[PDB]
Amino acid sequence: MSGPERITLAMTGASGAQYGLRLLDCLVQEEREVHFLISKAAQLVMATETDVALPAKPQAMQAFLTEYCGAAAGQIRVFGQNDWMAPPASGSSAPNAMVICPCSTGTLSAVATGACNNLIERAADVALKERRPLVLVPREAPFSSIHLENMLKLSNLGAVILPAAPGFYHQPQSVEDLVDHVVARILNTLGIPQDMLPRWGEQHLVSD
Amino acid sequence: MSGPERITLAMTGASGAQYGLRLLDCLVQEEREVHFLISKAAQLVMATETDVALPAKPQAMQAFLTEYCGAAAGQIRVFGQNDWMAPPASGSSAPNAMVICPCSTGTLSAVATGACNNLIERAADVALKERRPLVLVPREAPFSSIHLENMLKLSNLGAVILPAAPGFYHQPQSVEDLVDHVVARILNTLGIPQDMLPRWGEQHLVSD
Amino acid sequence: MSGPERITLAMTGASGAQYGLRLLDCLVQEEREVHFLISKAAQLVMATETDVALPAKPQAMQAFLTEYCGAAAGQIRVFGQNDWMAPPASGSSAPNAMVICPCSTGTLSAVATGACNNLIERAADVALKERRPLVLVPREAPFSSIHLENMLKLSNLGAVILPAAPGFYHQPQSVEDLVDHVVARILNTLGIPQDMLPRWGEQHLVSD
Amino acid sequence: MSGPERITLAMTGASGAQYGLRLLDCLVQEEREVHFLISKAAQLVMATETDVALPAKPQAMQAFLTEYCGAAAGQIRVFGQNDWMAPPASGSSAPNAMVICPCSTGTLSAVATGACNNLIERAADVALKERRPLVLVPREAPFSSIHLENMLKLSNLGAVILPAAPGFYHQPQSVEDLVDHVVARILNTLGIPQDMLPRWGEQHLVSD
Amino acid sequence: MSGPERITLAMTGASGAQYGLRLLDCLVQEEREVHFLISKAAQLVMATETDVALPAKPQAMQAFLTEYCGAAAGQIRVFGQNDWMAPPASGSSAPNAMVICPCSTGTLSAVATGACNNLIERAADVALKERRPLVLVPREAPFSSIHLENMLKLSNLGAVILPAAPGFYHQPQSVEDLVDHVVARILNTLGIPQDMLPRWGEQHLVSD
Amino acid sequence: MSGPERITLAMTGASGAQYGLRLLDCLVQEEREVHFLISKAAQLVMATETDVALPAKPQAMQAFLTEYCGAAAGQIRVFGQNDWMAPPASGSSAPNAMVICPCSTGTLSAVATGACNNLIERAADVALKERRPLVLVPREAPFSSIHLENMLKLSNLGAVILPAAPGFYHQPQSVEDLVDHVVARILNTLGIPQDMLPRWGEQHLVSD
Amino acid sequence: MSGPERITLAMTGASGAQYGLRLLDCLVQEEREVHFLISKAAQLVMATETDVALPAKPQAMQAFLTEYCGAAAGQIRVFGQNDWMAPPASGSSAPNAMVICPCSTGTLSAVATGACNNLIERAADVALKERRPLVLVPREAPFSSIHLENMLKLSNLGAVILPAAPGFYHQPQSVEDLVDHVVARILNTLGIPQDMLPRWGEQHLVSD
Amino acid sequence: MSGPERITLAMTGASGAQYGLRLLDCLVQEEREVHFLISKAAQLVMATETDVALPAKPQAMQAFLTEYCGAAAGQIRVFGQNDWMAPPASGSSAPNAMVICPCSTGTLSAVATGACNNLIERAADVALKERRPLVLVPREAPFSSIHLENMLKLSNLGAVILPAAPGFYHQPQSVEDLVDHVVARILNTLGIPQDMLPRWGEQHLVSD
Ligand SMILES: Cc1cc2c(cc1C)N(C[C@H](O)[C@H](O)[C@H](O)COP(=O)(O)O)c1[nH]c(=O)[nH]c(=O)c1N2
Ligand SMILES: Cc1cc2c(cc1C)N(C[C@H](O)[C@H](O)[C@H](O)COP(=O)(O)O)c1[nH]c(=O)[nH]c(=O)c1N2
Ligand SMILES: Cc1cc2c(cc1C)N(C[C@H](O)[C@H](O)[C@H](O)COP(=O)(O)O)c1[nH]c(=O)[nH]c(=O)c1N2
Ligand SMILES: Cc1cc2c(cc1C)N(C[C@H](O)[C@H](O)[C@H](O)COP(=O)(O)O)c1[nH]c(=O)[nH]c(=O)c1N2
Ligand SMILES: Cc1cc2c(cc1C)N(C[C@H](O)[C@H](O)[C@H](O)COP(=O)(O)O)c1[nH]c(=O)[nH]c(=O)c1N2
Ligand SMILES: Cc1cc2c(cc1C)N(C[C@H](O)[C@H](O)[C@H](O)COP(=O)(O)O)c1[nH]c(=O)[nH]c(=O)c1N2
Ligand SMILES: Cc1cc2c(cc1C)N(C[C@H](O)[C@H](O)[C@H](O)COP(=O)(O)O)c1[nH]c(=O)[nH]c(=O)c1N2
Ligand SMILES: Cc1cc2c(cc1C)N(C[C@H](O)[C@H](O)[C@H](O)COP(=O)(O)O)c1[nH]c(=O)[nH]c(=O)c1N2
Ligand SMILES: CC(C)=CCOP(=O)(O)O
Ligand SMILES: CC(C)=CCOP(=O)(O)O
Ligand SMILES: CC(C)=CCOP(=O)(O)O
Ligand SMILES: CC(C)=CCOP(=O)(O)O
Ligand SMILES: CC(C)=CCOP(=O)(O)O
Ligand SMILES: CC(C)=CCOP(=O)(O)O
Ligand SMILES: CC(C)=CCOP(=O)(O)O
Ligand SMILES: CC(C)=CCOP(=O)(O)O
Ligand code: NA
Ligand code: NA
Ligand code: NA
Ligand code: NA
Ligand code: NA
Ligand code: NA
Ligand code: NA
Ligand code: NA
Repeated sequence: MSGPERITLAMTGASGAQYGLRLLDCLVQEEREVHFLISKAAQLVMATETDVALPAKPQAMQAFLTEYCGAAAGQIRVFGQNDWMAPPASGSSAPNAMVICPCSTGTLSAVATGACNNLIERAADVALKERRPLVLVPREAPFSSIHLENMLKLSNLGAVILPAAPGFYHQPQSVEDLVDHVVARILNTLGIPQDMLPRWGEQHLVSD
Repeated sequence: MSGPERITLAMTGASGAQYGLRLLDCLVQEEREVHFLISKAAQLVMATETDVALPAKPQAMQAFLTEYCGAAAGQIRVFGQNDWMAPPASGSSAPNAMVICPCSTGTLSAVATGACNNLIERAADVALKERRPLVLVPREAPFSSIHLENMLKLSNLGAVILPAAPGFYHQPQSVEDLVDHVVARILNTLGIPQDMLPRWGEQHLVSD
Repeated sequence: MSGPERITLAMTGASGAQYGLRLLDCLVQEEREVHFLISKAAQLVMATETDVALPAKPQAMQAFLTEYCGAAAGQIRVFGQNDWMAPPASGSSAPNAMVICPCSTGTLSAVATGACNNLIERAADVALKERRPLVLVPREAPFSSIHLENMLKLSNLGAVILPAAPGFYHQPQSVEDLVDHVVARILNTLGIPQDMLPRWGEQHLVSD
Repeated sequence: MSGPERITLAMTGASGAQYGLRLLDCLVQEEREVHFLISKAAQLVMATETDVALPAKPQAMQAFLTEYCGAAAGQIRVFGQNDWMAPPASGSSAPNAMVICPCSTGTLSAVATGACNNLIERAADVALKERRPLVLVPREAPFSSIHLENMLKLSNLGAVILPAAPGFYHQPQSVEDLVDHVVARILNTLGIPQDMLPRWGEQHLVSD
Repeated sequence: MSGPERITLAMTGASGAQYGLRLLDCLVQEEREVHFLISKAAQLVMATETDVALPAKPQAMQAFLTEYCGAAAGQIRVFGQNDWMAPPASGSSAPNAMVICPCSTGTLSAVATGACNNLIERAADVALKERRPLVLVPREAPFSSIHLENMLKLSNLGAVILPAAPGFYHQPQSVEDLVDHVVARILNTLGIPQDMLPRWGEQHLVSD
Repeated sequence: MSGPERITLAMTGASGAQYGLRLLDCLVQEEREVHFLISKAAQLVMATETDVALPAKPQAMQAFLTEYCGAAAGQIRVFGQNDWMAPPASGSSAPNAMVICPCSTGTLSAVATGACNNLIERAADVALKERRPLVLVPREAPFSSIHLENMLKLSNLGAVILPAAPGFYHQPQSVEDLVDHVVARILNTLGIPQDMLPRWGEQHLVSD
Repeated sequence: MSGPERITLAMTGASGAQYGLRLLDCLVQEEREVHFLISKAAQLVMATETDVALPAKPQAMQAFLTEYCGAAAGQIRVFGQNDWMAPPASGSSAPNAMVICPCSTGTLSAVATGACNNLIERAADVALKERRPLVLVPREAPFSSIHLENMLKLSNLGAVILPAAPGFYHQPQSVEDLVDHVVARILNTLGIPQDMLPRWGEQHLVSD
Repeated sequence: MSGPERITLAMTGASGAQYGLRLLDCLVQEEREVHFLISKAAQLVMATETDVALPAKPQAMQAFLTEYCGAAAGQIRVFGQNDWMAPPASGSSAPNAMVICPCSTGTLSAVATGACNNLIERAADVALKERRPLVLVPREAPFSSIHLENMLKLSNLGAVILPAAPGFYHQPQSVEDLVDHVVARILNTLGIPQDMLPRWGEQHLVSD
């Protein structure tokens, strides 16, 4: 297969819970193993913004997401916010790509400064020190200089700063079309197949 | 009235032509004078992404946008890309707020480095030196370190970097709802009334 | 009225005494209260460059400038260079805008580094810490890297660096026309009405 | 195959047109797809420095280079300098490696600052934000501090700064031998096979 | 003779066309060879601000300036904005001093960042890399932090940042006296004789 | 196979000769080709800290290490400290990964500043310019700010700074267990199989 | 006595619990007063890596460590993670030296940025502002640029960054010998007597 | 004569020995005194890349180069790599210009950091502190960020970074033509006459 076998998908408390759920669904349909992390604020966002009734505790959350996505048993692992026995907490784990989608400005700050106050932040710290893929999907507006300095520091170190800023150049007709544009960019960045966003200009052989 | 009487609205060639058109429409309905600038690439974006048939030359473009928006005669001024006789080209003009919506990464770069190769770039140079409002609405993903350094430099100088990253926390039901979220943020930043985005928590008096 | 009720006008020992005297005259005619400070070197410049016979001591200087400008009694206050009992020396004073016109490279340096060796330098230190308007009008050529670093530091902090560099785009016919161009820019920056410099392009509705 | 299937080859107006033509020829013989971009100044350089009579417009240029290189139909695509419908203009395109050979100091500057004034500059902006290979082949002497700061910024971000500085350690006998040394370095950097430059010390098992 | 035999004089689109014309006239009267460059915006400034009817195309412009200045045949060369065959485009040319008078903020930016979009910008790039004299005469007010950072970068590299800020310490009686003050500073910087500005204090042997 | 076919293993004069010898042994058992470099100080460390009687000259050293490791003929190449004919001295060599284990603070400094005083330092210079893997294993305590700045500069450029700081989270029972922890991290970083350090949490499917 | 009478010993959640326990034991045997702090993650590390059954709550933990170390009554104080009434929380306390052993990357980050989220982080903030000794013993590999920047910032301010990187130059025969090497370095840094690590070269009077 | 009477020419171990030999020959034919320094690695390069049989020790090397170049007795001085009695080692010597051609990345590093490990490095240290001409001719590809930072630091201090990157704009027909292009640039930088590279555009009086 193309791209990573395992993806750590962390959802944090920015608006845009739909991006993370749709990414999760695509990862599952591409038969990838997903190590799923979600912050307490992201649980509140998901309740506010969607009709998904996500259970609170990891074992029930795992059963629920497995059913919601049509995943195979064991395909989605869920790890709690202080579970240092989970693979993402150590660089001696098997390699994963990591995506924080959406990424709050507070989680952006923790990753940029190296805070390790929960398993999402430790997992990102591990991705950076092991030079494993790390994609952050910030959703905020305006971006202040504090946000921008934190994004710049991480981008300089090879993290991919992929804002939740959908493009309109395929004439979107629904909210779902805009969500899929951003999710397709994430999948493209990871090297994972996707058929929601065509390859720009692939059939264009010479200028008019 | 609250907020600026005059707004220089520049559209450049990032995806998201719908944001600039909807902003223009709101500015007109709030009875503001709009100095409208559009780049050659933005004209191509508008043709690709919308069904608006915008005429090419300033005088016809002015007549068209006046009709499209229901504007009063003279409310929308259109200035061409080398018209140094227009108000935005000089700091001795009457004060305007300026918005570049959407803002391409190339126009972001020109503004951050002080290039003055067309009237949009000179207008932003003037806003910064006169300390008049300047709002940039970048639409790009990922943001590279070059983008981020350019945004950081301008934000440090007081420009507002407002990415086209809509929020979902009022349960959007259409593309138009997401466009209106971003446009409402711009209007809020300018100090101009808007009724598309409620005031978060205004009725919340104490925690549960 | 528009703009500040009170302006601290400091003259320091750069060439261009005529700019400060003409600014003083305009401020008086707009019925503003002026807290007037002048350095010992600026007194020598004024004697060299003009026919104004400015008395040396504050009380006589106050009487003289009141007559020279046609000011109301008490409209121009004059404070000596170590008078820490004057309003500009403390941030607990009533708010003023401040202009140093002209600004020597030596006073530019003191303001940029926070030296507080006389009341002009302390007044600027107070403007910066209170976030009250501060406009510097440097007159020097060439500008060395030391000058430029000092100007950059202050501009980054929100001071307005307005060099004594008049524009020619209204066909000046006299020295006085060039002096008035710079003074009009200062008044525009302060938000004070002026009729010497028209609003560029105000009557220009569309490009040719 | 080893290395990228598609290469965006941009020629800009530095001396050394022979490097870009020889690279193009090698890429074609390795059966790679080439998206060919050339600046207006580079067309003047190619006329000055070589006997290649390159047609001006993209469709004729494509036919000419196809014949000149012995390429298969469709193997060389040519895109004009404002053709935003071409794959290199968008990060949603299929992935290419990109080489700017030769790279003028002016194109180096545009890439380092994020200017996007033509399709070569936008293509490089896209390579950087997508973290796709970008190789710059500057040809200039001396290198000023402005050149060097621009090269350093891009190298820090992962672009390969490969100056047109041939090596002599295989006893070159012709201009073509020196051109081939630089082209072999570019091919090595891309991961594409080449037999012009041997693998240094491959047969050396222990020190004398 | 003292000072450079050849001067590249570039005029760009800042206010102050009179400074460049008066400099040109002085250079001619000192029997210097002048390589004259003028931007399209500077042509518009010259029409706005002066009664000089400068022809548009280089050959007619050369004939006109030769007559206007009383120059010898061949003393003033005029080169168009993309003429890479002119001496200033290459560091292998015979050495010139270069002055950009006046210097727009946009040309200041291009020189500071190394953009090479026309022959004025390439000529300055060449002056810096060859360590040949480069004098910039910016005319703008206020100077923003973007302007100031660009001036500081170039001054640190040895360019002379000489703002169009005339001095008043010889009691100017006309616009022409102020223009001559700035032109005399430029000539002094180049090492070229001038008799418009006396040598300050040359007859002062001891303090009073 | 997974990971690099060839590894340049340089040992320098920090304490921890056992790490480099154990790494060499693992590389040999994974059937990798090893280009072995050792500094004069590292030879003294190996004599002090181990019972390995390493011969001084490259040909005898090669024979000895081949026997000590059970390597195939030609699998371990040894190159002397000024042998510029060896593959690591040139970027035109076949690609290797490089590890400096252990890495003295003096070799760390040389690599960070680009000193090229022996073949280890040149080899690292080549790895960085070719963007080939470079892993440094510093052993020092305390780390001063000079050490830390040198490590930071190289890590920013993509070198892996992997201190000889073993972990205890698998209950080590011997010196050899701690040495193997660090060697396993190096092998993991290179992408080479190892069975000394389990994959953390690989069997952990959900939180307790 | 030599060295500090009181040491704040904080253990945080890096691997290497044995270093902190052995340091505690040495401090007790040198009759020092120890203010003992341990994070919740460090309690989990100690359970994983050792057979020490450390009670959870401070009063029981104090009784246990007193017995485990053979300490005098009151010699070991234990303070909980939000006990702002403990001496380390205020710079008006009696002076202590402080050691964080081991130091997680997350606690390193908090100290470098000034976060004060628990008593360990506040205690370090106090040590830095009072210029009292602060020693950090990080255990991590690789060190990322985020780790390295945080270590560099603190080392520049006078904190001692002492990685858990034991030396082998006295022929260690057990895990305990390597642990004692690091603990001896810490004691040496504090100025406290130790007999585990000899004074290098103390008997060496002249070179061979 | 024009340009320096004495030139310190140092050859170091980059590829491009032919540039240094051809420069030496030109300097001799312009009747300049040459203080010739060559590193041990450069001697190996010269043997690899040329048929020049350069003797090893300074006195024989001096006799050989005198014959090879047709120099006058005493015109070429040769100084060994630790000869601190030679003029280049002290700033109290008579002034020379200095050229390092070719310049290895290792010698570039030493000069940028101030290492003074041999007479070439001390000579460059002296040139910089005395503000005497220093020209470095690096030959390397790619240039890494370490190379680029070292070149930038020195260029900022006034050293001329002149890469061995020949131009093709006079239609070179041989290796020797390309070598002569670079040597002519060096001679131009020093102010020494040369007739290998014409003065670009010297006969071009106006644009077509
Ligand atoms: C409905 C809703 C929507 C948002 C938020 C909150 C809620 C409840 N918050 C604030 C964010 O959740 C808060 O700063 C948390 O501290 C983030 O914690 P984590 O980073 O998820 O641990 C938030 N934060 C942010 O950076 N971007 C956003 O778009 C939003 N939007
Ligand atoms: C349909 C379409 C869509 C986009 C673009 C182009 C086109 C045709 N371009 C590229 C952009 O237009 C190009 O870099 C221009 O050079 C921008 O010029 P202006 O800044 O508008 O003068 C573009 N650029 C960018 O920064 N963000 C974007 O989202 C897009 N999207
Ligand atoms: C007639 C005349 C003209 C000038 C000056 C002096 C005199 C006597 N000085 C020098 C300046 O006065 C001197 O550096 C003082 O130290 C400035 O002191 P204050 O900053 O006014 O206290 C001066 N300084 C400067 O920065 N720009 C200028 O244009 C001039 N011109
Ligand atoms: C024959 C010839 C040779 C050269 C050039 C020109 C010409 C006509 N130019 C100048 C360069 O073309 C100019 O600055 C253009 O503006 C570059 O534009 P592009 O970057 O190609 O769009 C040039 N520029 C540069 O950076 N390095 C070089 O070696 C040369 N050599
Ligand atoms: C009459 C008039 C006066 C001015 C200008 C314009 C016109 C028409 N412009 C704007 C300037 O010409 C514009 O930014 C151009 O893009 C500059 O292009 P060049 O740098 O000359 O290629 C201008 N720009 C500037 O930096 N300083 C100035 O004083 C002025 N004044
Ligand atoms: C037994 C023994 C142990 C050590 C050392 C030496 C010896 C003899 N040295 C010092 C180091 O060898 C010295 O600074 C050399 O200059 C390093 O040279 P290389 O970098 O190997 O060429 C040393 N240096 C260092 O950075 N870390 C260390 O742990 C040690 N330990
Ligand atoms: C067994 C074991 C081993 C380790 C860890 C955990 C566990 C359970 N953690 C992760 C660390 O505990 C986590 O990031 C905590 O957030 C650290 O919190 P404190 O800094 O102690 O509050 C960890 N962290 C680190 O920086 N270095 C390390 O060596 C280890 N090793
Ligand atoms: C044939 C040949 C060719 C080259 C080299 C070597 C040899 C033998 N070396 C490596 C260089 O000589 C080495 O790093 C020395 O340490 C340089 O020492 P000096 O700076 O001359 O003392 C080398 N180094 C470099 O920076 N650029 C180059 O082009 C080459 N080419
Ligand atoms: C949870 C755990 C074993 C963390 C240690 O991981 P690593 O050695 O710091 O990569
Ligand atoms: C178009 C024009 C008059 C530009 C000059 O404006 P400003 O004095 O630079 O603010
Ligand atoms: C002259 C005086 C009372 C200075 C103190 O003012 P502030 O409190 O420092 O703003
Ligand atoms: C030409 C085009 C569709 C540009 C937009 O690309 P991207 O989403 O900015 O990578
Ligand atoms: C127009 C031209 C020949 C440019 C090349 O000049 P240079 O070698 O870059 O100084
Ligand atoms: C030993 C040698 C041929 C060094 C030159 O290598 P490279 O071209 O600098 O990568
Ligand atoms: C817990 C406490 C009294 C903290 C205040 O201490 P300090 O004055 O900030 O050193
Ligand atoms: C070899 C020698 C006398 C070096 C001292 O020179 P300088 O005084 O440091 O310029
Ligand atoms: Na923490
Ligand atoms: Na411009
Ligand atoms: Na003082
Ligand atoms: Na642009
Ligand atoms: Na350009
Ligand atoms: Na060296
Ligand atoms: Na806190
Ligand atoms: Na030395």
